[PDB]
Amino acid sequence: KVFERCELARTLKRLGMDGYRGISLANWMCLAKWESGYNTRATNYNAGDRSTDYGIFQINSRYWCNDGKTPGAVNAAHLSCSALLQDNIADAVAAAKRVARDPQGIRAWVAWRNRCQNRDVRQYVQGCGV
Repeated sequence: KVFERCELARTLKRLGMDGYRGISLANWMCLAKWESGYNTRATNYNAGDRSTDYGIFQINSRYWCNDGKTPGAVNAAHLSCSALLQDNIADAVAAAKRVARDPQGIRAWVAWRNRCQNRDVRQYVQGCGV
């Protein structure tokens, strides 16, 4: 599923993402936008280390979800990576919260540093009623 901007903003608020571990809703929106374009079935294979990023938040198979084919893998979120390709984002949100629970926080996603950090991110949630 490809979410419309405001539709996603309201869904994330309802799922308790606004201000989670100090991360504003606008920051999660900025992340989803650059990671997947708000698409839940987006997948990205990293030929370099043989890992794959899954779903709306592009969660990596080496540490956060299990897909069986990633070398030297672990499963901190303890989820099947398949769960992160559903139209229902409940599981992807629970995984994203686990990632943010690590010391790096939102900085765990390099994309956030390149496209969101130290920028005006209000644009991602303006007009959405959140």
